[PDB]
Amino acid sequence: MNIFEMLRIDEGLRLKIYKDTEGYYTIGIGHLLTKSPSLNAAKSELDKHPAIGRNTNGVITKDEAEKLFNQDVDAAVRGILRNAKLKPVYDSLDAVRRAALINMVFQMGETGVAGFTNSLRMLQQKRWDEAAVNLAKSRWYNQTPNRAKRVITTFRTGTWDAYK
Repeated sequence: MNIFEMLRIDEGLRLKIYKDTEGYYTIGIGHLLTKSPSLNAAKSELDKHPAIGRNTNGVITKDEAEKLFNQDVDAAVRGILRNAKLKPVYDSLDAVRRAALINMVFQMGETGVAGFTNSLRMLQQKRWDEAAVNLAKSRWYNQTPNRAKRVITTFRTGTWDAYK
C-alpha cells in the first residue's frame, strides 16, 4: 500500500460522470469536474482538460482516469508543500502517516485541512491517539464516517491495517 492504492479505495473508480459526497460533478478517481449544476457544464470541462482534450461525452478510459489521478495527487502534495501550516506537519510524519495527510488534502483541499488546528498540533507533537480522538469529533468525521475512520486509524497506528 501507498497513497495511490489508498485513495483508489477511498474514492472508487468511476468511468462516468458522477456526483460527489457534496453534490458536485466528478469523474474517475475523485476528479472534480465542476461545482456548476450543469451536466453540460461538467462535460465541457472534461472535454477541455489537457489530459483528455477530446470528446468523451461523460465517459473516459481507465488510462485517462489514472492520468488525472496522478495529476491530482501531485497537486495535493504541492498544496501541502506550499502551505505553511501543513508543511511542518508533513515533514514530521513518517511515510504511512504522510499518506493520511495527503488523503485529507486530496479530499478537502489544502485550505480546509489547514484549519484542523488542534489536530495538526497534536500530529506535530506525535500525539497519535489524541490526534485521533480529536479528529473523530470533527464535522468531516460525521460527514464521511467510513473514510474518516480509516484515515484516522492510519494516523493513529501508522499501519495500513484499516485498509487491509
